[PDB]
Amino acid sequence: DVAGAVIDGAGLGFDVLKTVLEALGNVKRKIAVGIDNESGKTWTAMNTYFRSGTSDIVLPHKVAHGKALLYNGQKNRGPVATGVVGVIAYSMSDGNTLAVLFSVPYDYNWYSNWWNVRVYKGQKRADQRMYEELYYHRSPFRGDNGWHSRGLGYGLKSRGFMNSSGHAILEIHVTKA
Ligand SMILES: CCCCCC(=O)OC[C@H](COP(=O)(O)OCC[N+](C)(C)C)OC(=O)CCCCC
Ligand SMILES: CCCCCC(=O)OC[C@H](COP(=O)(O)OCC[N+](C)(C)C)OC(=O)CCCCC
Ligand SMILES: CCCCCC(=O)OC[C@H](COP(=O)(O)OCC[N+](C)(C)C)OC(=O)CCCCC
Ligand SMILES: CCCCCC(=O)OC[C@H](COP(=O)(O)OCC[N+](C)(C)C)OC(=O)CCCCC
Ligand SMILES: CCCCCC(=O)OC[C@H](COP(=O)(O)OCC[N+](C)(C)C)OC(=O)CCCCC
Ligand SMILES: C[N+](C)(C)CCOP(=O)(O)O
Ligand SMILES: C[N+](C)(C)CCOP(=O)(O)O
Repeated sequence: DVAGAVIDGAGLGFDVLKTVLEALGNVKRKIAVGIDNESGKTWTAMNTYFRSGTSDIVLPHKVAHGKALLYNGQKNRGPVATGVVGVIAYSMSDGNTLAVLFSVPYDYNWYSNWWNVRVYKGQKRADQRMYEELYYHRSPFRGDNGWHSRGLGYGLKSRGFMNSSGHAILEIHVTKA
């Protein structure tokens, strides 16, 4: 149950993500991400685009149906007042891209936690424009300590949870609609 591994999908829960979050170190802003693939498709990691922050974890490369991936990120390790903000992109085996936004800001006087999950047509690496789409234009969810669900199209739906603090957990399930 470490960042960079896959686990059985039915084992994903808050306690796994707490474990990942604590293993990372006590840095001011950090995130543990788990995504359960119950999509019927095999996922292959492309990349993570960091608008803010970094990770030392390799995205789990192959995520079969029935598996969840574990991942983490953290703020820049230097003295800069920035958070951990980015997009994960996986290529799904029927030809499209699963994109996951996380935003864990440095300053909660001006910003809040957000996430999003969307399917893009074709095979699309995460980048600044994708980040701007998911953050500004494609109706992200609040990291509000509540669950949110939405249809993705493509025969898929998502349900996920993000907490509100700078030590963030993000749990997402992708299932067949
Ligand atoms: C584009 C490089 C120039 C520096 C701006 C930048 O990267 O954002 C830095 C900072 C860090 O943002 P961060 O906490 O990492 O992420 C939350 C903000 N978003 C999600 C928009 C990036 O956010 C700000 O713009 C500070 C200005 C405060 C105006 C109220
Ligand atoms: C385009 C930059 C200025 C307006 C952007 C914006 O939507 O501000 C978000 C602000 C709230 O930003 P938020 O992260 O909730 O709070 C900033 C933190 N405070 C409230 C302490 C300033 O408005 C709302 O209350 C509802 C918006 C939610 C969906 C668009
Ligand atoms: C009513 C369903 C919207 C989501 C499911 C879907 O059919 O997604 C297809 C596509 C997946 O996104 P993408 O691959 O980026 O294609 C839409 C953008 N264009 C038309 C430029 C290629 O999104 C759309 O065409 C409309 C939603 C995008 C507007 C926010
Ligand atoms: C008087 C300039 C105020 C700048 C607004 C700000 O605080 O940051 C918003 C933006 C948020 O970054 P991002 O979410 O990446 O969106 C960048 C591109 N836009 C704004 C078009 C979506 O960061 C910037 O690129 C402005 C940097 C000006 C620094 C002198
Ligand atoms: C006076 C109301 C507008 C400014 C305050 C606000 O709405 O919170 C906006 C924003 C929080 O914006 P953002 O994270 O872009 O919006 C959250 C909603 N989403 C995630 C959908 C974009 O923080 C800022 O950059 C303030 C800059 C002051 C210039 C007057
Ligand atoms: C951009 N960087 C990651 C190389 C340096 C720090 O940038 P930021 O964290 O101040 O945006
Ligand atoms: C508030 N904002 C200017 C940073 C977001 C709007 O930018 P844009 O994505 O419409 O170019």
